[PDB]
Amino acid sequence: SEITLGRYLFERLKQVEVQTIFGLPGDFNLSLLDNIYEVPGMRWAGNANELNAAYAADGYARLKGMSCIITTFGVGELSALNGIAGSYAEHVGVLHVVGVPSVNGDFTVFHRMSSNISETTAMITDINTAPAEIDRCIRTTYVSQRPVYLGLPANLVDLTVPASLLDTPIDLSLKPNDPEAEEEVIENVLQLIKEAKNPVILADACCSRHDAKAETKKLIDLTQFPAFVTPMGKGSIDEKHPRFGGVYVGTLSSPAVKEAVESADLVLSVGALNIVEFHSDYTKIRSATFPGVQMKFALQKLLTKVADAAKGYKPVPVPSEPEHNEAVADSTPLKQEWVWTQVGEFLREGDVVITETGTSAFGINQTHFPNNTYGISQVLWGSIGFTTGATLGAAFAAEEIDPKKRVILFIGDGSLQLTVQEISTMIRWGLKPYLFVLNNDGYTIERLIHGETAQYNCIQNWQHLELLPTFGAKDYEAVRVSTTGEWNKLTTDEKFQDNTRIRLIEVMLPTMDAPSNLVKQAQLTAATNAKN
Amino acid sequence: SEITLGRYLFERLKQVEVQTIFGLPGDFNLSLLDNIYEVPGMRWAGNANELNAAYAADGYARLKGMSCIITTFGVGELSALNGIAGSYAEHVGVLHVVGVPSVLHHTLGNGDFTVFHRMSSNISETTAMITDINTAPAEIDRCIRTTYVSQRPVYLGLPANLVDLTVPASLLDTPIDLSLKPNDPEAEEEVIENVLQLIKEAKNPVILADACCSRHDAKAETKKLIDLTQFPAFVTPMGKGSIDEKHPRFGGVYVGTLSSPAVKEAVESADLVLSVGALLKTKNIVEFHSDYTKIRSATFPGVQMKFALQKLLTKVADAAKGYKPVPVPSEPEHNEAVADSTPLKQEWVWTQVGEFLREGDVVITETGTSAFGINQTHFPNNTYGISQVLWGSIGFTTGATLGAAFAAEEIDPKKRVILFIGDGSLQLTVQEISTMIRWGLKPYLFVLNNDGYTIERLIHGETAQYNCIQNWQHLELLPTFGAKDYEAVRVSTTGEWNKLTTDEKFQDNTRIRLIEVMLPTMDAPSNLVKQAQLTA
Ligand SMILES: Cc1ncc(C[n+]2csc(CCOP(=O)(O)OP(=O)(O)O)c2C)c(N)n1
Ligand SMILES: Cc1ncc(C[n+]2csc(CCOP(=O)(O)OP(=O)(O)O)c2C)c(N)n1
Ligand SMILES: [Mg+2]
Ligand SMILES: [Mg+2]
Repeated sequence: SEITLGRYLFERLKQVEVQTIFGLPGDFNLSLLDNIYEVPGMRWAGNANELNAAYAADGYARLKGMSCIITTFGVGELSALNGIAGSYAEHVGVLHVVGVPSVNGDFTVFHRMSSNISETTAMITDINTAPAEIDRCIRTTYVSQRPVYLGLPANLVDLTVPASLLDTPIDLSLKPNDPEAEEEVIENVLQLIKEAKNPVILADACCSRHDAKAETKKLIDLTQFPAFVTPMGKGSIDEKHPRFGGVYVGTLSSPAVKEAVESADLVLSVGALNIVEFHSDYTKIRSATFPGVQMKFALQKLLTKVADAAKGYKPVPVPSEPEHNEAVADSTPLKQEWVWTQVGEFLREGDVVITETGTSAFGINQTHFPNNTYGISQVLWGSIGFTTGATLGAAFAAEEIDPKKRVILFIGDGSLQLTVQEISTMIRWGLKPYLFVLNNDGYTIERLIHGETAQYNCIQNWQHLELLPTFGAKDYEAVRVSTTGEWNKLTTDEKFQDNTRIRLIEVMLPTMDAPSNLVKQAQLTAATNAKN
Repeated sequence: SEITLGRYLFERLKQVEVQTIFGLPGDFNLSLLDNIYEVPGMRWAGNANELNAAYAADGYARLKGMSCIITTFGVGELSALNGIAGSYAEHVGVLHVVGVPSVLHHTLGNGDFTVFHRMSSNISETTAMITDINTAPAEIDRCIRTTYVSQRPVYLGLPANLVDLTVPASLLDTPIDLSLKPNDPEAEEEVIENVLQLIKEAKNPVILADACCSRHDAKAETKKLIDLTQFPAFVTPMGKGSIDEKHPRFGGVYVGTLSSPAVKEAVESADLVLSVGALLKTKNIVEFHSDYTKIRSATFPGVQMKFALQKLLTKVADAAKGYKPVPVPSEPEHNEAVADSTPLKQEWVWTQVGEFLREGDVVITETGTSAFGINQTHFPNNTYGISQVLWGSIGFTTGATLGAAFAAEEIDPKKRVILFIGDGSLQLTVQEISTMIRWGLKPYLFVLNNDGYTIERLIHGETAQYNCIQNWQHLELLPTFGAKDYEAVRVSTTGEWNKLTTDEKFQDNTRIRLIEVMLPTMDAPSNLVKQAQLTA
């Protein structure tokens, strides 16, 4: 019993819970894409461009575990590179499959360019090794949580392989740690906890996706050591935990936090990216690296002895934050510093919260999350326009995990323009995210760094409210809000709290308005001779 | 008396007739960017994304000789790269300047801060990473010359800590040398002698004007060769506009096996092909390239077409002395009149466009049905075609239109920029309409609404999902992007098309316009349709 190599790839992806395939059709992938619709429960998103398709891929993978984007030779694959690169930077497992031609010259140039931002690459040439090659690409995507480049010649896709190949699972397991090296780490780490009187735990972004979110809460529960998140790790620790201290942003952490960490005699850095760092692939203790000793197992073994070594530690108190705003008049103009606190009131368990590079990125580090809130903020790579695509991907994946689950984007009016057309494919699929667009008449974060009045921080002014209908939506909500009362009236409306249709909320804000600790930040950077 | 290195760059670009700077700000190009407003007659376009900026740089450079796009380290430059690659493939001169960090974010987490430089190196004529103030001016000059003269993208990395260090303003008083080194005499003479020999012995010579005809400054030469020989003269789809189509010896477009039967036969029956501005039946092909000439398998590298043609022209008439001119093919240039209710079909429309165009028009056509349809449209003289046939990146024309319009504005405001784009292609880059609106640019945007990717439907999966698109309201694009002064209309019929395109108000570029051209989903130019049906 015989299937196409095409069908084999999608059946493989299906087995790793990848239901939606991103990308755009072209000459060298059309035959491959047919196979999607021979595997039940699979779909082609039909993206509005390849850059957006890769951002969506990224989004999808963050929620689902990995993703797949298919493009065409040259024109397709090159359009996606900034997306791929961001996935590489932030450790998101995205399989990039390029349909290529049959098997200035140099048909390999694009393959070499993607090698730079890929964990591994394959150019399938051989119908007989192709199944193992696909399998190795998927494993590597999943386990390494980095993009993988798979070139698939258009003449091999509809060549057939034994269906019973699908009956051996792909091995998604980590290879264990060298016990001796691992025992060394544990030994040392345990010594450091025995000495220290005031350790903190720092959760970085890797908690969620590498499943050490569960190990991280147990370390907290067993130590009662205070626990903070980086902007990227925000959501990794449920924020209603007594020992949650808040978001460590370094120089920009609210004062309590800033010193709270800095005052610590031992830092246990988890998912990181007298200090101990647990990374997915290795760990480091003070200066000494320890390659191969993986956080999953390392941390597992640590939990079994952590109580013992922390016997004596007296739980240090932790930063509270002004959970709620004050009442003010209904006519009060919206300000960023009011909005990110108020956004707390609106979030629920199970929400996916996505914040664009800009004010939104800083803003959300001031918002209280309920438990089981999945944060997405691309603080390392920092490519504006990311979040539009990422919203689509996340909304697909959240659809397949749990329909209840709400997708909430905060995007600047600037950032929206780069990737605006991907709203289209949200609509075509009847996805129902909350698109909060921060209209501050341009690039306010840059206005905050250089050229308050420079023309390159000005943007063409769009009619946000008409985006949805223009892109062909027949069942939607678009609304503008400028005041406290307008915000409250919309967001405490129970109708509105139900992810019942795609919504665009245009949030009218001053041009120079910003979260207070971005504000001060540049009050500090513009008065200083510290420079680049 | 000193200027910043940043100012130096924009002053050098002004000297080479680059007035409009493409890109997006960020991170490490901000204080470079300020310098633009310090040079009179310069502007920052303010593109809606880096991909579209690159395509725009491409469009601009095609009209103005060369262009400049500025992006930011990592996020900016990787976004542009598909545009950069098309410019490299189609031999368009874009200088890509990337504001880079001083010599920890938008980083791949790895160590390699040169990684993006290396990726761009594969699609650049040359690169410079600038680190030394002392050679900074000369490096910039070399980058500019290289872009202009090789007509291919150049990568120029500009650390932030150098852009506001000063250099002597007097450096600008030495022009950048943009002339070609004269040919090798020995080589050029062997070329000439040979071409002349072939031309003597040819019974059915033909001239083929490919893509590099206009762009490498050879349109006049090519026309003088037609004039002095009277050989039949055909264009490639890429070359179209290279030869003014009112010339009696103009026989049409050679689209190989998708030609008209007369054109196919007229070209393939030739015993000598004089090909001009190729970027690469019978053996006797002479290729005149920018950089080299090729006669059969024989290559003469560094024998440039500009000068080599100029020499050929001084003897060619003697060689062609005993030529007897063959009558050339022509497409009927007019549709037979029909009822005003006749719904629009591609075959009718590509001929009709013919009745609309006028001298000085820039015609831009997107990959898909338009690129193929445009090949049956008769052009007026001095019509500049843009059709990215080799690289074939859909969406391109949305940026390229912006870029062309800027360049057109700067050359002659009366000049019309006319885009045929598919509904499909428009989605990839729709937003750059915003940038046109911003600058009060006034292209015609013909959007062919055939309800998806028709060229794909024709080749594979007629009704497949991946050939379907979300249906947009094309008439609301303009007001949604903030247009205050514009026109937007839908045409479904011949009468409707005639009504709009013969209208006094329509025929001057007094504002930006969107024409939604409603076409059946499986409708295409007959060449293409006699292909799907034939090679099912
Ligand atoms: C692809 C890309 N281009 C440019 C930048 C540089 N950049 C960083 S923030 C920003 C402006 C964001 O504007 P907006 O989204 O309107 O946010 P605001 O600060 O106004 O809320 C830009 C242009 C980037 N990070 N990525
Ligand atoms: C960047 C890029 N993506 C995808 C492709 C593959 N491709 C070529 S033509 C086409 C569809 C064109 O459809 P449309 O613009 O609506 O033109 P039509 O044929 O319908 O006139 C696609 C997807 C490509 N060449 N470049
Ligand atoms: Mg903004
Ligand atoms: Mg179409």
